[PDB]
Amino acid sequence: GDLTLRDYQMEVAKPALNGENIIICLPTGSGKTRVAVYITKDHLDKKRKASEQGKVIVLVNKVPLVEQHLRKEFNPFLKHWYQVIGLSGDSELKISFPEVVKRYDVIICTAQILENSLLNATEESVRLSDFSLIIIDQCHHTQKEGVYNNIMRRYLKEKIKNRKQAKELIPQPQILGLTASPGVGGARSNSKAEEHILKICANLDACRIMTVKEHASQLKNQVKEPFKKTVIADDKRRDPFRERIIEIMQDIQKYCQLYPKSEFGSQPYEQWVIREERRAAKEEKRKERVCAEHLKKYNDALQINDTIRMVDAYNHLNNFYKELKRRKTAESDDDSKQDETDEFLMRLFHAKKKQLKELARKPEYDNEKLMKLRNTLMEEFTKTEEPRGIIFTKTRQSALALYHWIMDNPKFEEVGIKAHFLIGAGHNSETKPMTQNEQREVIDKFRGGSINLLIATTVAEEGLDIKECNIVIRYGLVTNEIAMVQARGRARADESTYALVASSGSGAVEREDVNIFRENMMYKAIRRVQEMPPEEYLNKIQDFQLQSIVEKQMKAKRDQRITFLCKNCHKLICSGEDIQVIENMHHVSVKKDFQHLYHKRENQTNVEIICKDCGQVWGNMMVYRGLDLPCLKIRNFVVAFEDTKEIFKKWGELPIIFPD
RNA sequence: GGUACGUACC
RNA sequence: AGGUACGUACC
Ligand SMILES: Nc1ncnc2c1ncn2[C@@H]1O[C@H](COP(=O)(O)OP(=O)(O)O)[C@@H](O)[C@H]1O
Ligand SMILES: [Mg+2]
Ligand SMILES: [Zn+2]
Repeated sequence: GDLTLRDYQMEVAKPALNGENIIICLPTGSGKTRVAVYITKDHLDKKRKASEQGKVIVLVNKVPLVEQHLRKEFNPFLKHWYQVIGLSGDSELKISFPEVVKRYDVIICTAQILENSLLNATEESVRLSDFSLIIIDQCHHTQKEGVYNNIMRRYLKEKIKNRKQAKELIPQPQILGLTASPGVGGARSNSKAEEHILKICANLDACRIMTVKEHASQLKNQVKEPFKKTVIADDKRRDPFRERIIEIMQDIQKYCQLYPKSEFGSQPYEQWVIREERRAAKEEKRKERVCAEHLKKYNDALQINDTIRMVDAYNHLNNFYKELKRRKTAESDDDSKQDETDEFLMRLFHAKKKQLKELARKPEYDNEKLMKLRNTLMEEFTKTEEPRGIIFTKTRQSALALYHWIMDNPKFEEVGIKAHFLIGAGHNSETKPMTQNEQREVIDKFRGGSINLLIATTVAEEGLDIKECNIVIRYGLVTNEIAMVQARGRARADESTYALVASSGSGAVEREDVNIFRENMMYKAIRRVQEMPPEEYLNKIQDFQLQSIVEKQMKAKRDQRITFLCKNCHKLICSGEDIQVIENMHHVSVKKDFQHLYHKRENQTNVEIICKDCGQVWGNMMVYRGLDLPCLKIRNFVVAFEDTKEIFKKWGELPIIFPD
């Protein structure tokens, strides 16, 4: 096309075109990135005409956004005129970042790529003075100890150094924040809402926060807000699955004599039962910790029964005991593991297994939210010829299980729905992740039409370019005000709707209302900081900027501060001398006859390392320099000090540095 | 692995 | 403040 702005876009851009630092607040679908390109071209064109050094960096918080901002926005309008490049940690150039800065005029990258070069840690580096404009996308993250705020804390530091050089001149970049909502910072009052707006203004060094006002009617025509529903389920159904699981948990509690001060299937129970597992492992109480381990899995089944279907609660238990069968049973290619407690808990499950399995095949006692979800999907997918939608849910397991729920039900396939899950790429969950490539292909199929309905976690709410939806359902999920408006922003087709499906017992309905309340406070707070006089604004911004510098000085001073027993059976296994590190992350035992203390089972290599005497997971085997080496996960051991017994979730939590 | 942010519950 | 869990992300 040709690079022009709409009247509402020009109204918010104007201060940035005159060199002033600003935050631009534009809704989803408004074209915030197109404003960034117009400002980028305008900024550079002026620097050429004035015979000056022009250089722009566009910082993003996700890797796909580097590629996305190149194709859709920056390359089409700047590639023929200026040197443009996209860069991230995933892309492996054979060029140092300092050289990339020297050769290119527009740099789009993830923020940590800039921070890594500013910090150095390991070798003529980059400074913020090298850039004349810094654009921060999703600038509401310019907060607390996030990369955006560390970059901007360096900016504010050099700003104070520049005042000293006047008295005895290092140049400062222009700064442009881009967001839909700066948010409210979890405030429950208007004062704390306004404070949070001023903090974000202070962190980005904004002369003014900027919203569409004059051309507000035009903006309302461009983006249409969806219709709001709240579909509540009172849960007056009988729940024999809950009742029978509770009887099993009560049976297990009597055996070990561990009694809670909390309801079954609740979050305090989960905290209690995990705490009780940790204590029992430290105190060499195998009976107590094994029962607590099983009790947690039954507590998972209850809360699974609350959110998804009872077959998934059953399969959660059934797979756990299938995994126990594999580890505890003696196989070939080996060198009794079953206690009284192990046999007690196993027999208990097999006794109730018949009833639970067949009770789960009766859909009349299945979750009420599932039928509220069904009825919402059915009426909305028949409404339009070529529909599309997203179901937001909390857990990864619920995303997969809802996908199976839709697949094991041909009436959804009959009505035109073709579902697929969409989850995160991290490896800190008990459910397996989708890779960054698998995420990219599902969203490409979603826009193509091959996939019709995403069942997503918070992966789907911010940043990524997802096709306009006719429906977005928040299935029990209520997070913050920013995520709310972002979810509601995905619903921007003709006749689009936004629906909270939830139970009245969960309290998610009430938390949605507080986020609605907070969203209203945010617009009132933005209005007040804009109407604030310059003398009042500048004083308050300097206070926050000054105390933000002190905040990191405190956290800097905060951060400036044996044998291994098996957690289940307490057998002596390693000394502290035996452990060594590979790639400065994976810890490995190097005892000469370590092989005799563990067995191998399949589920850098998919082979578990389990205790010989009790079948407790210790970690996995790995190949490194052509040597089969045992990797020990710290979670599975009671570390014994000789001066006290403790358990750690990470190797970094130990006060011990290990060799190469 | 390391770190950050969000939510709920202590 | 810190802790537990879920979730997401970046290097
Ligand atoms: N001034 C403009 N003229 C023509 N097209 C525009 C203009 N501004 C934005 N667009 C188009 O609208 C789309 C903006 O959508 P999106 O990127 O979802 O906005 P946001 O990132 O603000 O949610 C882009 O694909 C762009 O081509
Ligand atoms: Mg955009
Ligand atoms: Zn053991």
